[PDB]
This record gives sequence, structure tokens and C-alpha cells, in this order.
Amino acid sequence: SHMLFDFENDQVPSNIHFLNARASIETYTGINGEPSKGLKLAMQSKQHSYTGLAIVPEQPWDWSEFTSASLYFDIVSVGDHSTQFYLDVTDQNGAVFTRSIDIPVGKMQSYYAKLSGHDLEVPDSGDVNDLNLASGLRSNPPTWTSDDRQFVWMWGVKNLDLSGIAKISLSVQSAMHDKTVIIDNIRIQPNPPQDENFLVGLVDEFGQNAKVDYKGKIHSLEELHAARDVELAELDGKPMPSRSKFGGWLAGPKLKATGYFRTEKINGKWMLVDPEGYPYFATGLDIIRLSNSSTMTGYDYDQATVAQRSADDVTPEDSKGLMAVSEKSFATRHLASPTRAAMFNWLPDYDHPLANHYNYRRSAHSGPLKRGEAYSFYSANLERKYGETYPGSYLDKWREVTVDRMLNWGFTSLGNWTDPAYYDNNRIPFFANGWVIGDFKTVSSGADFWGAMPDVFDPEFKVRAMETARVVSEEIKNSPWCVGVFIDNQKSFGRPDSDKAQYGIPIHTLGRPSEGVPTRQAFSKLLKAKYKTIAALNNAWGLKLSSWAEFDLGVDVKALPVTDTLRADYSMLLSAYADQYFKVVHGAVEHYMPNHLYLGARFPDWGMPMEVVKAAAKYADVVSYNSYKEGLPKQKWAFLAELDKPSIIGEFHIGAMDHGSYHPGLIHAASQADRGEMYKDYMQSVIDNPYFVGAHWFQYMDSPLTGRAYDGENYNVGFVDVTDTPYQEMVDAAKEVNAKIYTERLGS
Ligand SMILES: OC[C@H]1O[C@@H](O)[C@H](O)[C@@H](O[C@@H]2O[C@H]3CO[C@@H]([C@@H]2O)[C@@H]3O)[C@H]1O
Ligand SMILES: [Ca+2]
Ligand SMILES: [Ca+2]
Ligand SMILES: [Ca+2]
Repeated sequence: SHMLFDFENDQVPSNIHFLNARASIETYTGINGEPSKGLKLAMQSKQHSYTGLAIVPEQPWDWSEFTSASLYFDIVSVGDHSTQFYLDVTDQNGAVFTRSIDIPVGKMQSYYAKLSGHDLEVPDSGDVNDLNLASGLRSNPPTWTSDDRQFVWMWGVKNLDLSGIAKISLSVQSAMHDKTVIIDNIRIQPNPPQDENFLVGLVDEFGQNAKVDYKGKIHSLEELHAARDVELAELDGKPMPSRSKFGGWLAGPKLKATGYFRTEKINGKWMLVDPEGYPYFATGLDIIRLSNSSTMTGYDYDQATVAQRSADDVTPEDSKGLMAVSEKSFATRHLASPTRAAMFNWLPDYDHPLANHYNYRRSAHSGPLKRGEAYSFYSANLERKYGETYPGSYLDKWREVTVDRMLNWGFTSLGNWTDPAYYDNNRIPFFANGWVIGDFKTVSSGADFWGAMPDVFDPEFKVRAMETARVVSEEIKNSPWCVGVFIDNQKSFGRPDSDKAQYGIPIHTLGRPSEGVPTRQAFSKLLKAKYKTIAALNNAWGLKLSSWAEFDLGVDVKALPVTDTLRADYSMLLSAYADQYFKVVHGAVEHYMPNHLYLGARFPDWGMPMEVVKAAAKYADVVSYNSYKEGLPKQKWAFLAELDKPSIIGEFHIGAMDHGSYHPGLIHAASQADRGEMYKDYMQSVIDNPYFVGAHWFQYMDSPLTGRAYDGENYNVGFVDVTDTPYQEMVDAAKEVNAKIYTERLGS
């Protein structure tokens, strides 16, 4: 054991730094039962979107002797709210890792983050874009048993330079309430011996955490039917009152009815308006489909037996149907990864009734396999639950139960990425989506973790966009039940870290020649029109270029310091790029679906530069944002006033680890009950915000315990678990919320 901070000297140490937080020392009751001194941390996290502490020693700590060690903290929350801490650990080289956990109120516990050894020793597949551990899980189960709680892996470098640890930071970010905790006994402990079965036998035959019994866990087929039967008894298909046919408000004003979902401002607040003229507000869940419900098993087939992707396809591999596997494929089954295969206590044989829930993926964003067999436990359970009278009948059953669930829960919509077989449900509105993919030219932003950005000035981008919109139009059949269309998702436009980050598309593209790069030519044209002469450009940018043609050879603007004049041109360049994306996209959607709302490209918190946002404001009927935070702080969202566009949250969630999962997700609660409470706080901030016309939750079901095929997300982010059994705390929170969306929003 190596003690760093026990606070028994009664000082707030001068090498801890606090931001929008108050520190003091207090007596409290320690884990062991004795009164100890502790650091009480009162974060002003309601008023400020970033709060916490950072310990920064005089000199970086040298911990290089600790080749198998964890950093421990004792922590508890005080007051009314659980706390999600982010832990950021910085070495002397500017490498940092980020872990996170929930800190409940009540019982104090010990928390640990690995500095070295065990599942860090070989960390991933070698690939920079891999956030997962080498297991293909975003965060693994513990590598030893203890009552202590492992800080959950999020992102960053796994193996820091232990000779120089420069900063340890604990922060509360974008909270809706003030958070207060007590911290004690910050220390280093050598890791105990590694449990070499830690990745062995994780999953039981139902897809659940096999080594943990937890409240609500399924133990036999009979418990699965009894849970099914209690629910099928409660589901009648009656919506909350008094909804109109399209889930709009009966009891409000009645507006113009165009026969399509559209936008209008009511009482100073943006709303949707349903096809019959009633005020509408969108609530619901994303990923109402099976595509993301399979997990890599570790087996592969002969390539000759697997159908290849067509270059024409509008659907990227992550969003494809589950691939039915043929016998000829299955008969060539071989072990590509021992680590994956050993995780499962049960996979079926080819003749077994549940053998149709195998999948094959021909690519993956990340994880230790680039391709391979997968299995959908969720899908298997649908068949366990509902049987298969004719092939795939449990699918029709599921869809019909899903629609009943959504109406019972008071939701007004089926959210993004709803399977298209629900597009004629004709009982609840839905959101449609498409992706523009293909072999058009590309540009780099410096952080394209999911592929290079589109060259939107290349005519082949338009061709592909047109095709994308054609396929959506064919899917939705001009339906009034379609609220509107999302195109794409969190495109990597530019990050807000730095100028080099935000302006990466302009900067990188300026560096290339104009020849063969349509986006470069467009930038060239704009710059030519603003400046006309190479001298005027030379003066603006502080350059010595001999001509426009030298300039068109490509210019390295990386070392130039960003003056105001330079920033205006970066901005103007980013703006024209985004304008062109949104023009092409809007154009295609409008050509095919003249009547439907175009809903944007779903801006993540890490990819909404104001230039791109303002571009979306021009062309999209509704600006969509993804926002994985406790809620919508006023200060982070004040910019909306200047746009005055109706807006929508495409994604958000909160998860916990009390129901078998090893990763709560992006935002963490202390329990199933706390999740539901944290859901209400988020939604409340949506509801109070006069620019938002809806918010969707990501997603319907938990991701597979051993992580989704695509990228290893293994999150407790469902309204239902892998057995298709709903989280009642989530259900109840959604009923409370969905009960007041109209009355509160439009009310007195
Ligand atoms: O001028 C701002 C910079 O000052 C540098 O001296 C400092 O190293 C750098 O800090 C870092 O910021 C992010 C990029 O790499 C990591 C490092 O801690 C961090 O993730 C920056 O603050
Ligand atoms: Ca103490
Ligand atoms: Ca997937
Ligand atoms: Ca079957």
C-alpha cells in the first residue's frame, strides 16, 4: 500500500486545485467504521458545466516501480443526488486516460483505476480507433474479486508513462444539480493476482451475466413466460389520454392540418404539429430493430461461403439486417478467437431450434475481430418467449408487442433506426433514417474515427445522396405517420478542443492540391472571389506565394498562427463545406419526399462547430442534436436563441451496473431507481427548453453483455434487457414524463 492523501493532518492540500467547487475537511464515518478526516467536495455543478478537483504535484510522480498497480479512492455522495465522476489521469507526455463511475449516496466504498498490469498489459488490438479492451468489451469485468468498485473504462491511453504522472482529476460535468461528495485515502495498491477466468463463462444461455445473480435475473424458461404473461396481460393498445390519432394533443389549440407532420411555434414555444393539426411533441426510443443486438462469438467461416457487400448498397454494415447463416457457411466453422469463444456457456448447434439467431458481420469498427460470426441473445429470447408457429412469427409478435409497449408507456413516436417493417404499423408515428455512403472522394478533419469525411463537392456525393433519399422514400411510402427523416449521424465535422481541431477540414484541405480534389477547388474559388489577387491573399495570411497556381499546388497552413483574418477564412471555408453537405442532403430528401421534415445529421457534443450548426439551421426543418449528459444546461444551450429553429435530441441515456452489466453507458446512475430519476431530470430540461420539439432515448434494448458486434459497446442502456423484460423503473419514469409533455409545455 502507498498512501497519498488521508487528510489526517486536517489540511486541504495546496497541490489540489478546485474549479467551481468548495473544499473543506470534515470528520466522517470511514469504510472501516471509525471516524476519519475526509475531503468534502461541494461542486457548484448546477450553475457551472465543469466542476471538480485536479491534483497536480510540484513534480510529476514517479510510479514506474508499480508494474501491476491500481490507484484507489474512498468516495461517497452526500445529499440528494448520486454523482458521476470522470477520472482523467495525465502523464508528463500529455497522454491521458478517462474512466468514469457512479458514486451513490449512503454507504462509502473504495474505487480503483488500474495504472498497469492485468487487462492493460495487452490493452486492445493495436488500432488507434479502438476504445475497447483486448476482449472486445468497452469495459471488462474485474480481473479479481473484491468488494471494491472498478472505475469503468471510457477512452484514452491504456498504458501511461508511469515515470511521470502529472495530473489526477475528478470532475462533474454538465449536471442539473449541485453535487457533493466526501473523498478519503487516496492511495496506490499493488494488484492482487489476476483471475485467469475473468473473461471465462460470462454469458448464460439467455445472454445474461452468468456469474452474478441480481434482482430480476431470469433462471429458467418458466420465469421468462411468467414475466411475459404478466406483461401481455397489461398491454391493450390503448394510448394515454387524450391523444389524437397521430399521438398529438386533443385538448389544445387546433392548427392547420396539411396531412403531414410539420413545425410551428405555439405560445412562444416550438412544437411539431401532427397531420391533423394538433400540437405534437416527440418522445421515444432509438434502435427499434435487431441489427445491433448480436455479439461476436469468436468463430469465422470460409470466405467463399459468405455473400459479399454490393457497392450500390445504401446501408452500412452496422445497420444491415441480421445475416441468416447457411449450413454451408456453418459447416466450415472455425475458431478465430479463443478469448471470445470461451466467454459463452451456451451457443446452439446448427440443428437446434435457436440456431437461426446466428449472424455474420463482414466488418467491425473495432474489437479484436475484423469480421466473424455473431449471436443475438435478444433475438433468441424473442423466439423462446413467443415461439415460432411459421418462420419468424416471433418477429411479428415482437413488433406488435413493441407498438403496444410504446402506447402503454405514453411515447408519441418510434425513434431513429426503427426497422422499416414498422413503417406501416399505422398506430404510432415513426422517424425514418438513411445513410449516404459510397465511393465518392473524401476530406480529413484530423479526427475521423469512423471513416473519412465526404467530399460534398464531388458530383458522386450527390448521386449517392439522391439514391439514399430514393430508398427512404420507397420505405416510408409517402406516409403521414412518418414524422420526418434523419440523414446520417454525428459526422466528424470538427472537434471543439482547439483551432486545429475545429478547423481541421479547412486546414487539411488547404494543404492538398486543387487537382483531383473538388472540395479544394471550391475553397479555392471562394478565396479567389474574396481576395482576387494573390497579393491580397498573401497580405491576409502573411504569406509569400508567387501566384494563384502556386497556391493551387497546396499550401501548408499548419504552422501559421491563427489571426482573426485567418480564422474568418477558416470559418468561411467550414461554412461553405457544411452549406454544401446540407444543400445536397436537403435537395435529395426534398426531391423524393417533398412533404416530409428533413431532420439534420444529429450533432454530437463533440462535433457541432457553430458554422456547421448554422448551415443546418438554413436547410433542415429541425436541427438534431445527440447529447449524452445529465441534461441540458442553460449556458451550453443559450446559442439556440440566436438560431430560433425547432430542435430535437436524437439520443441520450443513463445506465447502472446493478442488473448484470459491466458498463452503465455514457451517463451513470447509482441504481435502476436512480436511472429513472435521472431520466426525469434530463427530460425535464428538454421540456423546459422552448427550442426542443422532442427527445429520443438510446436505446430500446441493452447492448449484448459481451458488447455489440460493431464496436464492443456493452451498455445498460435499454428500456428492456436481453431477455426482453422491461426495466419497470424506466417504464414508470417514462409514464410520468409522457403524462405531462403536453399539459406542462403548452400550459398555464
Ligand atoms: O496551450 C494549451 C496546451 O498547453 C500545453 O502546454 C499542454 O501540454 C496541453 O495540455 C494537454 O491538453 C490536451 C491535449 O493533450 C493532453 C494534455 O494534457 C490533453 O488531453 C494544452 O493544454
Ligand atoms: Ca482520512
Ligand atoms: Ca452492432
Ligand atoms: Ca427458430
